[PDB]
Formats: sequence, structure tokens, C-alpha cells
Amino acid sequence: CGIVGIAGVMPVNQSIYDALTVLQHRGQDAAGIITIDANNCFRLRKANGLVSDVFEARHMQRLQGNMGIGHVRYPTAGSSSASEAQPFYVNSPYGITLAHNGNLTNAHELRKKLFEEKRRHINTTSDSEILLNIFASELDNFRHYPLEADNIFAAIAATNRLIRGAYACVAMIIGHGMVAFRDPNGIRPLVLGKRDIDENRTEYMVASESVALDTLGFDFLRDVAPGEAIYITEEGQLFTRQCADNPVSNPCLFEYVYFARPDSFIDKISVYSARVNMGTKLGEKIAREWEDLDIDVVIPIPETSCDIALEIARILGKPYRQGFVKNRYVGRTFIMPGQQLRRKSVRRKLNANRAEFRDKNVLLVDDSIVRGTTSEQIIEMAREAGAKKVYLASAAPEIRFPNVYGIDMPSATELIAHGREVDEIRQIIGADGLIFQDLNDLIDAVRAENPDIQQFECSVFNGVYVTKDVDQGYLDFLDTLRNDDAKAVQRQNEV
Amino acid sequence: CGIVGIAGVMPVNQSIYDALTVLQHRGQDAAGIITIDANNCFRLRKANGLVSDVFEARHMQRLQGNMGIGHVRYPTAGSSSASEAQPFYVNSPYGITLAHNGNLTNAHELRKKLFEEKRRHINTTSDSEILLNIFASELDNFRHYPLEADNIFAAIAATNRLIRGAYACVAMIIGHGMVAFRDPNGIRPLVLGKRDIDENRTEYMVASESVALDTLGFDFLRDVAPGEAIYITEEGQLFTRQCADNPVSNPCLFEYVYFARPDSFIDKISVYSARVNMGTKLGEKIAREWEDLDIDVVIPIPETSCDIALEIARILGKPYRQGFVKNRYVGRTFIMPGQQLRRKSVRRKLNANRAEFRDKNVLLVDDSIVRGTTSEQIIEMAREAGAKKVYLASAAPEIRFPNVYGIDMPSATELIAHGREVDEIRQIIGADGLIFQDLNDLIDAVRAENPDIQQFECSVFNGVYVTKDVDQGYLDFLDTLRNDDAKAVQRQNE
Amino acid sequence: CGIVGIAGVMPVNQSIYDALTVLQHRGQDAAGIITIDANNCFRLRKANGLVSDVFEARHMQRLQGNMGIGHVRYPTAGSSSASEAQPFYVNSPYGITLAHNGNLTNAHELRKKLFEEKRRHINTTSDSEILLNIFASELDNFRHYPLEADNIFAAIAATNRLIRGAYACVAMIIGHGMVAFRDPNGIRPLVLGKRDIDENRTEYMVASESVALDTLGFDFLRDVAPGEAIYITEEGQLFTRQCADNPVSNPCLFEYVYFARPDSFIDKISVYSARVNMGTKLGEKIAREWEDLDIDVVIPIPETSCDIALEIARILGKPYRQGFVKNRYVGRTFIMPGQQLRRKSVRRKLNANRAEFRDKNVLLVDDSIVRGTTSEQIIEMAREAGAKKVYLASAAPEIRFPNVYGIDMPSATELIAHGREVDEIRQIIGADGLIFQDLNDLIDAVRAENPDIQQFECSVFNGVYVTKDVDQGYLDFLDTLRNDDAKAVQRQNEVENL
Amino acid sequence: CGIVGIAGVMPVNQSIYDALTVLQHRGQDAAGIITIDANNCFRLRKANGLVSDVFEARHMQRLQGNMGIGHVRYPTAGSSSASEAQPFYVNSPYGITLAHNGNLTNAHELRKKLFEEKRRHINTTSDSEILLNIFASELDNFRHYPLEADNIFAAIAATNRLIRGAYACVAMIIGHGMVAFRDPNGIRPLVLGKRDIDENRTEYMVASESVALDTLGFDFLRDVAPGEAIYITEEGQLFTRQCADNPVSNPCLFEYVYFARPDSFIDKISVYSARVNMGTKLGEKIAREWEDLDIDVVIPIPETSCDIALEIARILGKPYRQGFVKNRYVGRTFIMPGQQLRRKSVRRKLNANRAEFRDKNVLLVDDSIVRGTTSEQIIEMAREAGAKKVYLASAAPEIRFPNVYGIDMPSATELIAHGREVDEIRQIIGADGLIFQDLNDLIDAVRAENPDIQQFECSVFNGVYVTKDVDQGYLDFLDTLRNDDAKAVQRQNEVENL
Ligand SMILES: Nc1nc2c(ncn2[C@@H]2O[C@H](COP(=O)(O)OP(=O)(O)O)[C@@H](OP(=O)(O)OP(=O)(O)O)[C@H]2O)c(=O)[nH]1
Ligand SMILES: [Mg+2]
Ligand SMILES: [Mg+2]
Repeated sequence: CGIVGIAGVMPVNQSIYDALTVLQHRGQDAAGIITIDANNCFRLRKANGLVSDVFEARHMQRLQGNMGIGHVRYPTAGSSSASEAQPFYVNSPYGITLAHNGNLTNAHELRKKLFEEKRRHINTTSDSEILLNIFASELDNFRHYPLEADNIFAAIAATNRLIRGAYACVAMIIGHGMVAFRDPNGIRPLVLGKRDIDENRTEYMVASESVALDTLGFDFLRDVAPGEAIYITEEGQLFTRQCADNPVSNPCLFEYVYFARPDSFIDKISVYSARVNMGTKLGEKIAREWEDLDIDVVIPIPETSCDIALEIARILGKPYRQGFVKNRYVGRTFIMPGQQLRRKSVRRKLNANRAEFRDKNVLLVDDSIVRGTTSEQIIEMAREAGAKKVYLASAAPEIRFPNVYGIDMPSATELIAHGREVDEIRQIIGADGLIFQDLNDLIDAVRAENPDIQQFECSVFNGVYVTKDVDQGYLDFLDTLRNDDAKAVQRQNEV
Repeated sequence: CGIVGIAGVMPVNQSIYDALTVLQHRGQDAAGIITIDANNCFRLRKANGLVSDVFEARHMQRLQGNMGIGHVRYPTAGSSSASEAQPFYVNSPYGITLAHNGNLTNAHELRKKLFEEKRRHINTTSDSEILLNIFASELDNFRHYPLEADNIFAAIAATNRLIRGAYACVAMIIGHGMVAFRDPNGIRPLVLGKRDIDENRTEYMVASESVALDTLGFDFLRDVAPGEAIYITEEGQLFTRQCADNPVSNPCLFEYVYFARPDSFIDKISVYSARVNMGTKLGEKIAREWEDLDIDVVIPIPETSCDIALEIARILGKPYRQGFVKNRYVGRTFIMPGQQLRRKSVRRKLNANRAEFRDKNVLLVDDSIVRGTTSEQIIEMAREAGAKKVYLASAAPEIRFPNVYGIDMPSATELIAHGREVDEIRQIIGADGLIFQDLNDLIDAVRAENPDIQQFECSVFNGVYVTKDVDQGYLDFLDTLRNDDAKAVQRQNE
Repeated sequence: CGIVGIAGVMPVNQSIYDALTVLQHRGQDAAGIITIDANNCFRLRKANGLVSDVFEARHMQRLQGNMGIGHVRYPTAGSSSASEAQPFYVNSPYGITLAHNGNLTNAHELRKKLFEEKRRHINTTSDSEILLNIFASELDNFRHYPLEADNIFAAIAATNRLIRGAYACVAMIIGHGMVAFRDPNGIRPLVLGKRDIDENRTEYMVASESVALDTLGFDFLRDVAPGEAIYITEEGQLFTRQCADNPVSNPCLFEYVYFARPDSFIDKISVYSARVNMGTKLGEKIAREWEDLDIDVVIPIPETSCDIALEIARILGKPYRQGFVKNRYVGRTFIMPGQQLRRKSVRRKLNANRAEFRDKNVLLVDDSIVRGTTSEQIIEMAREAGAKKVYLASAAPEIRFPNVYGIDMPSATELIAHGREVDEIRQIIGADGLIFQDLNDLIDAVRAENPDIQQFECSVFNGVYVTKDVDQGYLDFLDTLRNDDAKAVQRQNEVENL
Repeated sequence: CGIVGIAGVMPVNQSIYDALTVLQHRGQDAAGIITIDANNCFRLRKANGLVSDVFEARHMQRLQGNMGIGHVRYPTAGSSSASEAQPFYVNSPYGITLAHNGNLTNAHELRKKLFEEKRRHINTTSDSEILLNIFASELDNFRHYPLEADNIFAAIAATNRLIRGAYACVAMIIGHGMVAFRDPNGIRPLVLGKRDIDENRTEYMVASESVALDTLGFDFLRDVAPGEAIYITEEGQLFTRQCADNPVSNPCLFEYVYFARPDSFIDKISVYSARVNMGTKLGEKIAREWEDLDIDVVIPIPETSCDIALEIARILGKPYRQGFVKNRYVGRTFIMPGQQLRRKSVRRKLNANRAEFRDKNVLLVDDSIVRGTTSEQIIEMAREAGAKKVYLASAAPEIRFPNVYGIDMPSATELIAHGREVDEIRQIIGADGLIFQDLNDLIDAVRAENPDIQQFECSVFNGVYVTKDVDQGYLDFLDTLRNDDAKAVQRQNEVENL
């Protein structure tokens, strides 16, 4: 998911829309924008789809005001396509709205405590609504008016003690202003920027990725620190404050491998350069362990892996060629009455340039292997194009555990690397050879760009969950969320 | 506006939709339906437009569950076309949603108290959102779970003491059930019905008008009494309770004149038969005061007045003829870059039968006169059709004061009767004669069908507001709403 | 169906839209408008639904120009809801568009001929597309340009020979102007009107009914004559000419009974007055035949029959009461997975005022009886409302044969009056009594407003088709059109359930 | 624009859609699909927007049949976003529909001829409707039925003699089948493929580019030849014929430079390899003429130039770095009452990786320079990202003349290179240095993948127009279309705002 907040001095509706279009890669399922207008009321538009489809001229006319937040949704367990999008808001106390990228690992417990202790109903299965209601609960403890910055930071601190998981959040409180804050492990990304208007007026903004600030001409200030909160008043004063105990920086490694845009800087690390370093490390691993293999050409599975595969080819002294082309535009496969049922095909996303495979031993490079269904189909496409041997190298280590921090993944049983060794994975997918980045090399490739990061969030790779509350029990509460998601999606199709 | 609530034993989405389609005359601007599904979550669809345009197949699939409420909106000051429709809901305490037909005369004070004492923000200018938050605030006082019927009625009693105005309300509380309640002066209409499914299972419903029960095959039980509350649990038990001090029945006169459907029975009065009575009284008054006039034909302004004009013609011993035909379908006027300026016409709503006016002294009958714009244009249509003399009779008395109880009216300065006598109105609208029902006759015509009603809500006619809190100051706070209503609409078209 | 054409000196899009809205009762399934813009090109918008939903502001900006035509469709066979609507157009010769209310009875023969002699393909099952292509092929025989009015009139005469059935039509020819014409037996209605803008410029319009002239402030000129053709040039001159051999006036009778609006005048006959007379004729017949029956009240089945039942209640010297209320708003029923309807379909349409039926012998009045299922259920409503005895009177004669002149009718097999006698019909539907209007009485009621009309189109009542082309083969052709129209409608709903 | 035609033995709707999606880069303004269903009726769905927006579930149940064509529109003059999209059809003779990538240079003459000699009205300004009518005209001379292959090819040859310009067409004729043909200079791309379903039933398809064959699993047969016509019958038989005298292969160079997809093979030439070769020639030219310049890094303007820049960086022994990222999603700007944009035009399209420019002399590589306002703003971006010297290299020669053969382009007075030398362009756009591909190097680079091609369509670079009818009368005719296209688009926006 992606989030943005703009505390401006002139209308923000178009700017938030623009920032969301450059964060659109963080989630295409739904989008929402909410502003505070001159009457101190929330104006909202959200709906399924891409940003450019969700917001029409009439909705922009509605989204009046100089402060607002936006969200793009990647479907995750509990927040399925069939469900209500973000942002959510509550009318009490004061009027609060929140958007968030991440996942709460104690959602279930929090729901119960909200009900039993506060009689606060949660109407969806989105942990974002839970998070909003905890925050609102802590804000409701104050009697005096207005709230002071210390009251707001105290409720954020309280929230951080109650909730666990990973989160970057932006929120607004009517009559007060905009807050943003980050989980105490710095897992999910969040940056702060500013745009000077004149001697007395500065605008501020926060976003998941720095490209959102770039595209609007905001000056990058810094990453929001692990556990830190920001509060920008309606009058434009900036406050900051640490609101977690023992904050530490454990950035998500998947942002660098695949999820974020290459022109972003996350926790001082250029995503582009991290990815080039991944290619260096994997190229060096291939040169040492596959010295005996006959490789004619190195071919990326676009788009993420193009620069990774270029660096591998360079280390190996081998030609780089664009043997695959990704269709910029993908369409739906309709269900006509009867007729051909053809579906679940990878040619809808990729086309092979036949001349780049014919009678060649090809080294394919992908960013990751998840279910392995897609890589099996890619290998077959390469053989149909005339490849002799097909080798596959993964920029990411083996993906063996589910991500419960906001990156959507199948359960452990649908991960091909779960319970299996490289050579077994190789035989299932039909490759003549298969090699994965080593985790310590992936870690080193990213630390190279900021050696101050001592540990990353690696759970999908090694099963170490830094929030220490993930057990097989909890993994089964998540399957009963994915079960209900798929029924809600399913009952929309019947329509 | 119109409301409906159904506490069923099987899915209610289609039934609520069907009920709203037969209450659609109570408001065409917007529609909303909300249900409670099997997961004890609210499912909502609301939007601008007619019921048939608001709810499509994908929305009905969403609206799961066996309990639900619906609303159709008539644009009113505070709840403009451009604004959020009903129903509203809040997630705390418990999860509450409400729909309402009426208006709160102390909305302004209530909003302030909600903010200062409860930190409860109101995001729209709809008094129904305020009403919901007052109710939620009183429900929030209880700690034990679940609430008992007694707690709910107590929070309603507390709400009635805080709010003033007119209201028929239906609401749902997650984990509990459906409530309905009516203001202590019984101004806005509300009826209760039931449908037996078997020996242990009965469904209940409430609606603004009895025709909603009829169309779904619910047995009519009774009007909800002034100040009464109804609570139907999720398991199908009905409780009732008086929740106001000194309740009294002052039904809105306007429902009988024009607003309700003729096949409804409100507080035991057939609307159709009240309207025939209005015809009897006005025809008699015409026979007495206009004895010397040459009248050739009696022509109603359709559709409300058709049965009224019939009774008038029968008293006068004069022929009834359908001189005007109401276009069942009306369309928009479009703004094109080179566009024409002729929007104002009433020919877009009405067509004259030329043969029925040529060389005749015509007595036209309409249900009411508000701005007089439409009347002037209707009289002119009769003259263009060939009429010689044109007389106009109004089933309702002179409309001189704004309605602040849920019937949308213009401000007193846009009311043509405001500050004017009959003959002066007559000459503005271009008529050769003008006559109004007497208020006491209108009252007698409706009271004939239920003599138990001592006093009606008559404020549009005589300026007597039964809630005793309407002063020129409050009339100004309403102009500030209509001021902001129009700014929202100008922003949409633009 | 209903049709409008306006030859104006100023933009026509809004005016046509408003004319279609007051003709909307003639067909609610589809609508279309086509204009000729200032570049001499057609601009078109047509689609399923009501006029108010079909035409949005984006479609209306496109419909530029001072001349255009409009159509609203009533759904039939060969012109189903799921099919392409009117108007249709062809770009050769010259550029022609046409809109028609009616039905050709030699449609099959005409399609074959168009294919064989002119290699003209017909893409739809709409007879109006066939009619348009005949007219196009007749205009294609002239070399010189521009066409003269004589040419255009010739082409229309040649068309009248070729085709058979009932038709009112309006068409436009790019570079020339607007035409309208009526079938040679004047079955389908069509009127002409004018509107003076100044001494030099006059606008003209034609419409299915006069209320469309009225609503736009056009002065009525006359009904178009059977077989007559109107031609209005782009420069605003009105030409006319008889284009049929043997033109006679046989206006359709169902227009008067319930299809037209009461405030229209069709061939000099007031629909409203026609209908009051029908109440007179039928109330007399009731008093004579049902002298011995105890009628408490006359209750109409709204809305067409309210004025009919009023007159009947007068003749019978009995009270009239609004015992039924037609629901102004009927919604869609949703095909809902595993759900049950609480709502009887008769209640979708009507509601009963309980107090007006309770413990009374009631005489219900309806405008007609087609399938009898509907009639049966209305009677049932009265009983559960409290009525003791329930009598039913029908303002029209028994309906026994289908209309093939433009009025969508079920097949004879479905008409409850086919092969059945009146006391038979009564037993099925459940009436304690049933009576019909006599065709001769119905005819008297209508001729009384214009004795110059000697014969009416009465086929639905008596089986006599003025075109003489109606046989069991053509009826089977119209039923293979129904099946395919119903198979195409079914396919839209299979796939519109994702 | 891009075109598809599939002549199959099972439903083609989804296949045609899938193929248009992989040709979607050839035009995103509008899309149309039309099929011949079981009753030899055309079935159509066309509208503005992307393929995935245009065709909903409801439109695809409608598009029944085993034969069909498709089109995606790149917005040009006379075929604007606010205009009716392709495909068009006519219903005489027989029923014909056609889809076209190209442009007729004698469109005005051909409309005159169609009107005077045939009385065929052309309702839009799309030259595709004119081409369809000319062909329909030539097909109507043949009177006996059915048409024979030789009749159809005769019609196509007659059409090629009448029309001038550039075209790739696919068309269908009801009752007969599908044809496809190519202008006699082979300017616009068109390939042919097949898919064997057993030893009796082969499906065929044509398309603008081979990737559409690939994505559906059709084996590639060959490029349709310059002036050649293909005809595929309803039974499944493939015939061909040369239908021009003096056919010659002059393929569009712009397809190779950037318009086509790299994974396509156009006249036996891999677009990918041609673009690598373009970077080789350009890196060589730079190594020679800029020997003395200090280049830190080569940075492509994505996406088309990434492979070109990689090869240049190779030739120069300098680092290649992704300093610019193209924004995959662009979104609309709303006409905003009293509002100030915070977003520069150039930032909607591109974003700068600041770390890749800071304190470096950078060589930017782009596929072309047209107006140069864009290029100026990209150079400014690099400077604000922190670059010292900013050099710019264009994979294409100077663009000096308008393309009149189907690639939308501005008029010559709008082209920055028109009437100017390299150093003047450099100073205007604000580059420290500027260098263009030499035209002979471009020709060599593309030729090296197939030396059988002697000459290319180069008009935009050198003014040589191969069809020899591009006068000021036609260039004025085009600027008249653009003026009216603008007025129509402006009217749509005003009506929406209002
Ligand atoms: N630019 C342009 N577009 C035209 C013109 N004429 C029609 N169209 C558009 O193409 C579509 C025409 O197809 P329709 O007649 O609507 O038929 P269909 O919806 O059953 O496919 C419409 O888009 P749609 O997606 O179906 O939307 P809607 O307008 O029907 O709601 C309409 O807006 C024209 O002259 N110029
Ligand atoms: Mg909506
Ligand atoms: Mg459409």
C-alpha cells in the first residue's frame, strides 16, 4: 500500500492525486483521498480501481481544502478487493482519519479490547480501522480543548504500546492538523519533505516513497525515524517526537528487492543502487558456483530485474539481451456463456523475442520466486522460443515464510520453497539449473548504501519475526481471513 | 422524506427497496438502504437519485442480512441535493444507524453541546446526523453488555428531552435490534405492521405510510403513538414504551392535503377521504360566496386535486373535465454553449386540452399555493387555451409561514401570501377570482375521519408552532443553511 | 413507438428531447435522436432506456443542427430491448435517416429483394431498417444533383407500392431536407405543425401525436393525409403531394382506447372525449344487461380508465371511488441468489385502498383484457381487500387477434379471448361477472367526434386486416423473430451477472 | 494505429481483444472490435479509451462469431478523440467493414469523386471511411452473386489505382470473408500468420505487428507484400494476388526508431536489433566528433532509448545509469477553478534520480526531438538534479518535415529542427552539446538486419515523399481538420464542466 499526506497553504486535491499516481505501483486495487475543507469537515472519495479511474472531475470538486491524505491499496489479508478501501474516519473524538501501510499482528486481540472496554465497533476486517480506533480511543482521554501537541504525541505513544506489527501512518484530526508516525522497528517506509512558499509559509508532506515528494517539487527532509511521530498544525508549525521505547531501524528488505520504485531513497539507501549491488553479488556467486556451465546470454524477466541482470552479465562477461518484453497493458479474460475457458496464462503478461533464445543456453534473472507457477511458465516460454538449457537465478533468497508486515503473500503451504531444497524446486519448475541470492549477500548489497542499518526485516527469508508475536496459531487466524476474503470477492462475481 | 425499517426472518434487501419504491413520492433526491449482515456488520448503499437508479445488482448483493432500514430524501435546508444522504451511522457505542423524517428546531444548540461535552464531531449539516449522535451519546452511558430494552428506551427518553422539533425515526443497534420512535407531538407519520411466518416467527416493519406495509403484505397493527418507542430484538421480540412527557397527537395537516398517498391511513384517517371532504367544504364555500359567478367547468390541476375538484363540481352541479394533463415523465433542461434561456415554463409539467377551455369560464382547482409562480403560469395556460374567465380555488388555506418540521418550504419572503390579502394575491397571479379553503374547514374535513384528534400541526397556515421555540432568530439560522445549500449546488454544476 | 421531426431555424436538440418526453408513453424501451449539423453530417445518439437516461449532456452537445428527428421504441419482435434502436441511417445515396412507427407485413419479401436486386444488406431484424433501404434504393435511381422535390416525391410513391403494412415515418436527406409520410390507409397517427419566428422564417414539425406540438408551442396545422408526403427544404419551404394510389383513412382504434394520451387529437378526434363516450356506451350496456345486479361502487383500474369508470358510474347513478392506486414508481426485481420475493407481482403495479372494498359488491373497470392473468390477479386483490362480489367491465371489445400494424400484441394462442366465449373467460379469471364493450359501440363513441371517418383499423377485435397480407405463414415468421429476440435478451442477462 | 483480423473456427472476441492489448502501444485513444455472427450480421462495440476500458462483459457477449477485425486509434487529424472511432462499415454491397493504419494523401479528391459519381456520403473526416467507400464502390460493379476471389482482388487493384498514400488494411465482406492489403510502397506494417487446429481447419490472422501473432500462438508466415492483397474465405482458404503495378518496399523508418514494439519483426527486421544497431552507429559518431568532450555517464530518456543508450555507453566505454524513471501512471489534470498547479509538465512523465546527475557531465539519449520544448525541459531537469554539463543525443536524424503516412506529427513550422542547424537547436533547447543520428547511419543500422530492403520511407527527415502528391493544398487540408478536431474536443470539455 502507499500513503501520502499534504499539510499545505493552498488546495491539495490535485497534488495528492498526483502523488498517488507516482505511488500507484504500491497498490492498484483501490484508492482514497480525504481532505479537510474550510468548514472543518472531511471530504472523501474512495473506490476500487486505479487512481486515474477512481477520481473524476466531480470528486475533485468535492475534495476542497488545504490539508489531506491519500491511500493506494494493495489487497492484503483482511483488506480484500471486495472490502471497503482506505482512508477510514471516525467522528469522535473531534473527527479523525487515518491511512496506513502495514499490518497489525494483534488485530484480533485489539478488536476484542476495543469492544469490551470502549464499546467501539469495527465494521470491516481492515486492521487500518482497528488502528484508527485505538488512536481515537487514546485521544478520547483528554477533556480540555484544543489538544496540545503533547496530548497527541502521548496518544501515539499509548497506541504504540498497545498495537504490534508494522506500520507507516498518516492521519488528520479536525481542528488540529496532520500527524504521521512509523512503527518502532522502522519496518514500513515513510519520508518527510517541505515546500517553501514564502518567508512565513512552508508546506509539509509525508509519503511512503521519496518519489512522491520529487514529483511535486517538495524538498526531501528525511525519513521519519523508527517510532517517531510528526505533527503539523493547521497553521503550519512542525512538531516531532519519539513515541516508542527502544526504537530501532529494521527496514523491510522486500522494498529494495522489488516493491519500491528504483528512484526512491529509503532510509538513505538508493533502491536503484541496492538492486545493482544485488546483481553484483549474484553475478559473483554465479561465477564461482556455475563456472562450469555453458551460458550464452543473460536475459531479465522485466521490469524489476533489468538492471540486476545487466550487472550479472557484466560480472560474467556475457551478453545481456532483452529476450522478454512485458506487455505494458493487460486485459481481463471474460467469462462468456460456454466458449473457451483459457485462463491462467503467462503470455498475457510476457512475450518472448524468439531470436534471442534460438539454440542458446539462457540464464534468466527474476527478482523472486514465490509460488513457482509463474517461473515454470516462463521457463517453458523460453524453451518454446528455442532455448537449449534454461537457467534461473533469483535476486531474492528462497521465500519460505509469510510476510505479516504488509507485503501480501500466500500462506506457507503455497510457497514452493517451503519444505523444499533448491534442487527439488528446480525440478518442479523445470529448470536445468536454479540459484538463489544468499541472504547475507542480499543484506550486504543493501547495507553497502547505508552501513548504519545493522539488521533488516528478513522474515520471509529466515522466519525471524522481529515483533516476536508470530506463531503457527496466529498464522491460522490469517488463513480464516484469507478464507473470508475470497468468499467476498467470489460473491461479487456472481453479480 | 420517507423511512422504512424491517426486522425480518429472511433477507430484507429487496423488500426494503420495494417499500421505498412505494414511498418514493416522499422524496426523490436521494435514497439509502443499510442492513446488518450475518457478521454483525453494517452494509450500506446510498446515493443521489431515485430508488430505481440508486440500487443496482452489485449493491443489492452487498446488502446482506435479515434486518435493515431505508430512507428516501426530499431536499431540505441542511440536507441539500449536493449533500450526504441518509442513513448515517456511527461505530460507537456498539454501532448505530438511523433514518429520519422531520427537522430539529434546536439543531444549532445540539451541535455545540455534542462538541463541547462529548467531543462528537458532526460532519454534515444534516439534523439526522445530529439526532443520531444525541441518541448514541445517551446509549454510551451504559457499561454492562448487552443493553436491555429498558436501557434503550431510557436513552430515547433522554433524547426526547434534549431535542425539539418533529421526527419519525427508525434505527438499528448492532447486537440488539431495531428501534423506531415518534416525536411527542405526533407531527411526522409512522406506522407499525407485522407479518406472521409461522407459530414462533413473526416479522415486523415500520414505515412513514401504511402503503409500504400493504405492498409487502404486512398486516397493519397501528400508528406509532406520539412519543412512543418500539424495539424489536434480533430474535423477534417486540417491546413498546412511552418515552416522552405529556404526549399529544398533533398530526401534520400537510400530509393530508398533498404530501402523503391517498391510499394511506395516518392516525386512523384515510388520506383519500380527507381529500374528498376538503372538496366538500371548498365546494360549499364556493357555492355560498361565488353564488353570482358564471362558471362553466371545473378543471383540476392534476394529480392531487383530481378527487377534490370532482367533489367540488358535484356540489356546484357543474361538469368535471380533465382540462390539464400531467406529463408523467419530465426531462432536464440542458446548458449548451449557445444555449436558449427558456427553462422556467410549466408546460414541461402540464399540457392543456384546448377543447376543454375554449370560450368557457373555468374554475381551476389546485391543492395549495406557495410561491404563486406556478399558479400565474397555469392561469396563463388556460387563457392561451381559450378560457374566458379563469377562477382558482385552493384546497389548502393561505400558506404564510415556513414549515420547520420536515416539509420543505421557501422562506416567508418567497411566500406570495406573506403580507398580502386574497385580492392582492389574485391580481399578482392574474386570475379573475381566487378563493382559499378556510383553515377551520380543512381541520373539520380531516377531523371527520378521526374526531379523536383535537389539534393539528397548522403552522404553515397560522404561524402557531406547537414546539414553542421558533423565533425570527431561528429563522435566520435556517437562511444560513439555504445559503450554504446553494453554494454546494453551484459548485457541482460548475 | 413515437416519432418527431423538427425542421427549424435554430437548434433542435432540446426541443426534440422535450417532444420525446411527452411522447414517452408510446415506448419506454429505447430512444434516439439524429440531427444534421452545420457541416451536413448526421449526429446520432440512441440507446436502451427512457429518454431521461438515454440523453446525457455529452450526447446533447454532439447533437448540433437546426433539423433532426427522434424516436421512442415500444419493444416488439424484430425490435427487442436487446437489439439496435431507431433511428437508422445509410450513407448512400446522399445520406438518409429514417424513424418509423408501425410494421411492414411483407418484411421477409422485401429483405430478399433488397439482397438480390440491390445487394443491400440488412443488419437487424428491424422492419424500419428495411423501410429505410427501400426508400434509399428508390432515391438511388436519379443521376442529376441536387434532387428536385419531384424526384423525392417519386421515390416515396415508388416505396408505397413496394411495401405493405402500417407506417408513419419521418426522414432526412442530407442537402435536401426533411420528409414525412403516412401509409395509404392512415393507420398510424401523424400530425403537422408550424411555428412562426418572423415574417420570413417558419419552423415545421411532425409528431406521432399533437401533444408534442403543444408542449413546444407549435401551432397545429392538420393530420398528415393517408398516403401524403411532406417535404420541408433546408431553406424552410413546405411542399406536399399525394404519394399513394387509393389513399383511404382507417385510423387505428387502439390509439383511442388506451395507447395515446387523452389530450391528443388524432384525425380530428379528441382521445379524452372518445374515452368518455366509451364510458357512456358501456355504462348504458351495463344498466340494461345487468339490471338485476347489486352494484355498490364503480372502481377504476387506473390510470387510463378513471374517466371511463366515472362516466359509467354516472350512467348507473352509482358512487365512483379510487379503490386502486397505481404505483407511480416500479423498481426492478433482482435475480437474487437463493432468495424469495415477499411481493406479489400485482402489487408492484397496484395498491388497494382497503376501506373502499370492504363488504361491497364492486364493479371494476379496466381498459382491456389481453392475457387475463393480470385481470385474474386484480380481482383477487379486491377480494382480499374485503369485496364480496367482484364484477369486471372492459372498455374494449374482446381481444382475439394480434396487431401487425405497430402495436405489440401477444399471439392469438395467448389471448384469453381466442376461441373462448364471454362466460368462459369469466370463469378462468374468477369474476362474479364480466362484460365487454361492443365493437359497434366502441366505433360509435369514436366516430361521434368525427363522422367523416367511416372505417377504423379493428383487426385485433374482428380479424379483418386492411392490408390482406396476414396469414399463418407470416405469423410464424413473427414468432421466430420473438424467439431470437428472447434469446438475445437472455444472453445480455447471463453475462450481465458477471 | 494498429489493426488485427482473425479468420477462425471458434469464437474470436477474446482473441481479438487480447491482440489489441498487445498492440495498445500503437494507439490508446479509441478501440473497436467487429465480428460477423452466425446470422451473417455485423456485431460491433467501439468507444473512446483503452481496450480494457472499452470492452465490458456486456459488449463481449454481443461480439459473437468466428471472424472479426479490430482497431486501436492513435489520435490524428480528422480522427480525433472526439470523433467516431474505427471500424466503420457500410451495408451495401453485401456488408463491408474495414480497419486501417495509414493516411490517404488524396482524401479530399476521393470524397469529391465519391459524392459526384456514386452519391456516397462520407459522414466523418476519417480517411478510413473514404477508403472503405472506395472499396465498397469497386465491389458494387460486380452484379452476379457470389463474388469470386478475382472480383475482390480486382476491386482492390482498382482501389489502389484511385487512392494515394500509405495504408495497411483489414476488412470483412459478409458472405465471403476477410481481405487484407498493403499500400504499393509497403509503408505501413502488416504481417500474416496461421494456427493449425487439425488437418482440415486452419485459422488465419493479420496484424500490424508480429507480437500479436505471438501472443495468441499463431505461427508467422510472412509480411504481406507491398501492394499485395490477401483473401481468406469463410471456409478457411487463403488466396493472394499482386494488386499494384510497381510495388516496392519502402517501410516506415519510424516503426523501427520508436513506434513499434521491440519484440516485433517488420519485413524480416528485428526492431530490437535495429535499435541496438542505431546505438552502435550513434556511439561511433559520438566517439568520432566528440572525442574531446568529457562524458561521465550515459543516461537514457526511457523507455524506447534504454537499449540504444546501453550500446552507446558500450561504444564509449562509459557507464550506463538509470538516471530518469518514466512514470508508468500519468493521470489527468483537472480544469481547476482558481487553483495553481504544483506539478511541472515534465514531472508528470519523468522523475530524476538525483544521485545519478549530481556533479556529473551527463550524456542524455532520446529517441527523437520533435517540438523540443520537451527536450528543453528534460535538460532543465538534469540541471536541477545537479548535473554540470548536459549533452543530448537523438537516435533519429533531425525531424524537419511532417509525416503524412499515418504517424501523427505536427506541422513543419512546429518542428524545432525545421530551417535550423544543429547549433541553433542546441542553443534554443539549452544543451551544452547536441548531436543527431545521421540518416545514412539510420538506414544502415536497419538495413543490416535485412539488406534486401533498398530504401525506406524517410520523408520526415529529408522531405522525400514517395507518393509524390504532398503539396501545400494537402497540408492546408490537414490543418483544417486539426482546427475542427480542436473545436469538437473543446466542446466536449465545456459541456462536461457545465
Ligand atoms: N468521440 C465520439 N464518441 C462517440 C461518438 N458517437 C458515439 N460515441 C461513443 O461511442 C460509444 C457508442 O456506442 P453506443 O451507441 O453507446 O453503443 P453500446 O454502448 O451499446 O456499445 C459511446 O460510448 P460508451 O462507452 O458506450 O458510453 P455512453 O456514452 O454510451 O454512456 C459513445 O459515447 C462521436 O461522434 N464521437
Ligand atoms: Mg458512487
Ligand atoms: Mg454505450
